[PDB]
Amino acid sequence: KPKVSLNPPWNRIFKGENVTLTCNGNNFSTKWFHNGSLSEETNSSLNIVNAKFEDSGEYKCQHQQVNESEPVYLEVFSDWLLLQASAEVVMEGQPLFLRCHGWRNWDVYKVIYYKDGEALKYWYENHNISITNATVEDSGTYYCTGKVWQLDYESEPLNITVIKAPR
Ligand SMILES: *[C@@H]1O[C@H](CO)[C@@H](O[C@@H]2O[C@H](CO)[C@@H](O[C@@H]3O[C@H](CO)[C@@H](O)[C@H](O)[C@@H]3O)[C@H](O)[C@H]2NC(C)=O)[C@H](O)[C@H]1NC(C)=O
Ligand SMILES: *[C@@H]1O[C@H](CO)[C@@H](O[C@@H]2O[C@H](CO)[C@@H](O[C@@H]3O[C@H](CO)[C@@H](O)[C@H](O)[C@@H]3O)[C@H](O)[C@H]2NC(C)=O)[C@H](O)[C@H]1NC(C)=O
Ligand SMILES: *[C@@H]1O[C@H](CO)[C@@H](O)[C@H](O)[C@H]1NC(C)=O
Repeated sequence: KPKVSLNPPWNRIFKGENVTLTCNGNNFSTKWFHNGSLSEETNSSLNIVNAKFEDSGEYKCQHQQVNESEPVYLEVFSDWLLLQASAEVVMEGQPLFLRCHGWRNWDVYKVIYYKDGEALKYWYENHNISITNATVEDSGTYYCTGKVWQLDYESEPLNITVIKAPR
């Protein structure tokens, strides 16, 4: 029962960005499955360079633990704004991180986050928001808006569900 982790953390990235996938920490060869297809990659870390839409999908890893890991889903976008989340499924009590990310890392200003239409009441800083103690109420669909260069943009919406800690 290994686990795929990403670095950076975001599973929603921009076309052309990089993301590294690592199979669990007890592993000191690895088997990777992209959309259920055995990869040619055998190291404990899978590197996705200059992300393609094709790289989107389900990724599972396999170590000498005779049991594949839970899947992880990657999605590549091309837009001016992209709402990134630490997780699309957060356990109650854990933190939830959101980031209104701009294409090419352009600076984003006047960042506003929305949850089910309503603009977030929580207090937050520019383009990086931290929700420390996730609650069932933090479930909802989110998206953000911000000013890039001289115009105002809006990211695609994302759905975030908060489940209970137990099993
Ligand atoms: C793995 O499976 C996923 C299905 O969840 C595949 O993702 C889909 O891939 C396409 C690109 O092939 C994504 O982009 C679309 O492509 C067209 C043509 O290039 C583009 O013009 C559209 O604007 C659109 O972006 C599509 O969004 C994507 N779906 C998701 C949910 O990410 C993926 O390609 C599969 N990879 C392999 C190697 O099988
Ligand atoms: C992200 O979450 C939202 C809401 O949680 C999803 O949109 C909602 O989708 C449901 C169906 O899954 C819509 O309800 C349906 O309405 C039709 C017509 O009245 C009815 O016949 C069906 O029985 C069902 O009740 C609902 O209106 C819609 N809400 C909104 C605000 O659009 C959305 O699909 C999710 N996105 C993804 C990618 O999962
Ligand atoms: C991704 O990594 C490669 C080197 O492995 C680098 O040349 C490229 O600039 C990186 N892409 C981004 C968007 O940083």
